[PDB]
Amino acid sequence: GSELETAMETLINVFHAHSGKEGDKYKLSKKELKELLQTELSGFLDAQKDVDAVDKVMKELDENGDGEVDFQEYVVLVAALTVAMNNFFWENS
Amino acid sequence: GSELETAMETLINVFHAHSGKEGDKYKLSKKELKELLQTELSGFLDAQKDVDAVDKVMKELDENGDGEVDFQEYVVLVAALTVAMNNFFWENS
Repeated sequence: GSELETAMETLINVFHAHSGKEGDKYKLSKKELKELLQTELSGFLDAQKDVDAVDKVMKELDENGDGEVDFQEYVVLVAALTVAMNNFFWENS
Repeated sequence: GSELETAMETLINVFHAHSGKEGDKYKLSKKELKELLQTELSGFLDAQKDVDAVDKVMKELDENGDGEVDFQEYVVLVAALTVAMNNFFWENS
């Protein structure tokens, strides 16, 4: 697998790293996820703390706050935050 | 410099690489995405070419063929395959 595939596995491993914490073969719940998202995206989190996008994503995850959050749901949360800030990196470069 | 941050940025680098190819300052045209997704996730794809999920995952992005597909669209697409493929990792293991 390519770097992305490795990266995605890395995401999976992290996702799994949390699934174990909550107690699922493969799932993430809104409990580890909040901590996980801040934990992993410490850099992104800190950079756009006051940025609306984080709330919107946070809220969007809150919408997806019914119970469990899956890998696809997990990646978009980090991705959205990643792009949100990164988009500023593109625009503000 | 978290793994996720690195991993997500790695996705960005690839996304940026393709966005440069597609031409947008930051978007991905479906021109690249099929080539990119199959190419970059060759191992993931190879692991699950015949898997139905890839068809649907591949196609379901047609809806995101409205104009283009970007990092937010891109990450889910690879992640979707990743979860589909990695599902085998968890279950078959």
